[PDB]
Amino acid sequence: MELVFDKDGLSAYLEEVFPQIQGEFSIDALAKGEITMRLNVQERHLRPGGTVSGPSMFALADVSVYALVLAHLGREALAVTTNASLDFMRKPESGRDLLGQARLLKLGRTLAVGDILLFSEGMEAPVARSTMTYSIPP
Amino acid sequence: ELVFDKDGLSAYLEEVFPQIQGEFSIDALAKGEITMRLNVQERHLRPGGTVSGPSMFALADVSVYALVLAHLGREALAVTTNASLDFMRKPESGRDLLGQARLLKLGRTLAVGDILLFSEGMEAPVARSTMTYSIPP
Amino acid sequence: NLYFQGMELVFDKDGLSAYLEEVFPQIQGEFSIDALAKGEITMRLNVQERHLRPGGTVSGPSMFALADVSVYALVLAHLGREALAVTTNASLDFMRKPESGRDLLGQARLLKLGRTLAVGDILLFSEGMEAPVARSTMTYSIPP
Amino acid sequence: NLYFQGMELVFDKDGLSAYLEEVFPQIQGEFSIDALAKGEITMRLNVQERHLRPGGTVSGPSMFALADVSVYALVLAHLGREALAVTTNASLDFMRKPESGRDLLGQARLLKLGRTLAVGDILLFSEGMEAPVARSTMTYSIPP
Repeated sequence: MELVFDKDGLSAYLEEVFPQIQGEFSIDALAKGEITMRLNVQERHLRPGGTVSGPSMFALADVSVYALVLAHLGREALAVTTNASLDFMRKPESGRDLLGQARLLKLGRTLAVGDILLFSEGMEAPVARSTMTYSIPP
Repeated sequence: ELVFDKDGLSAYLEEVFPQIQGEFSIDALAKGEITMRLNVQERHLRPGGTVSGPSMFALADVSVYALVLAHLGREALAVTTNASLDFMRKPESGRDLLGQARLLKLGRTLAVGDILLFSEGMEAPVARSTMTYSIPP
Repeated sequence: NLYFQGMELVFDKDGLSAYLEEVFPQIQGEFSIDALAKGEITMRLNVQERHLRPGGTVSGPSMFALADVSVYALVLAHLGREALAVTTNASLDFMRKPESGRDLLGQARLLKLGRTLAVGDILLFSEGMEAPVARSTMTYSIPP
Repeated sequence: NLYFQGMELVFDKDGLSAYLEEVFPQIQGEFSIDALAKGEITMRLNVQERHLRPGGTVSGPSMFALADVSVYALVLAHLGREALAVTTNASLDFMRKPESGRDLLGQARLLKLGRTLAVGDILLFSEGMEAPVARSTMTYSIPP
């Protein structure tokens, strides 16, 4: 499993793939089995003293592992979320970006599985973890 | 025993979630079951669009959270600790999503509920989910 | 009460009981089918076969075992002999301590039976106690 | 070197082994601790103790067994004797078949040790095989 995409290309293709969510998600780092996606909490426009929601944390987890699955499979690969689990461990720090450190554990003929830790930037103890499973059609 | 009624609960959710807005409404509330609707008009999706994974997540979470509040009242500050979602079928574009949630445990410190998500009109569920929340003192 | 595509059984209860003891000789004595319907199965774990000390209760691995055998059996009830469902995911929530000295019942339902993936869920009960001790979701890969 | 609040161990490796064999007499011969650190444990499942048939591999409930005793052992390593961690949720993803005739290793890490809840995750390998056979998350309730 070597990448068929670089950080810049994949960021471009993601904006093409899902243009609805423009300026919410950005790649900090990309590597053969690892990605760090960033959720820009300025885009959320929460009231002061507010924190990223459960759904936005889901979104971050889902986009990170999906980006990584695409990273290897390419533009053709039509991968689909089949399962998602999320454990919510610590309240995120208000006003801080959320970072998703995602690794790919399986990329098989029919099924990919990645997991992910989520951090409020600056805080080293993770706010959440998640596993995401996808199916890969023909 | 429930401490909220459908409108009491619907009201308290608008209060607590003004972000929710016109997104979620309660079709039915009973002692251990709730049917919550995700009003897909409020999504303002492209034609041929379907409720996203995060939105299904949100429906599952609010449904079980509502049912927890339905029994515990304002007092309980219940917090989501675990969520899982299985995505089984593609929702039918243009329909509301319905969430049939049942509370399986309402403990001193932990609540568990699961949920079947349906595209309105389609009988086979599109997703299912379990949600666990911890209850402070 | 629930609809899914692929509801038809190709086994009856006794033919399924027989096929499970064939494919799994270890299950004979521990797991038996109480009921089988198009959407649903009730499987029994015979608590005596576990030879637990008095006051002792069924383990998490054993509950896992019950939850997984139940949904697997329902998938096979629909797909037949030449179908090789492989477990890909399992989740389990433990809600109450099983009642010591009683069989454990798993009431599974099949929520999906697709081309490549089968999904089902299950509530575990100490027989005769109405509050479920546990709940689970099992998912299986169906290959060619 | 992942960070979490409450990293200090109150047991050392041999000490924790003693305590686990004491509190789980059935575990003796099956599970052993290869390594303990503040944030991680390696537990071994002794494949010989399963007396598996030819070319047969470790069952899912045994893999659940390893994942639960690994994370539970690591939580005990921090909270000590007087603490009663009680499993509340478990998830497992099965990714590859184990290698037949090799022990199974669970490399667990602790992600949270709170007032009421503890969370850890684990990767399962056939020993000497780089690709992990299974991943799991375990959550435990801590009473007062």
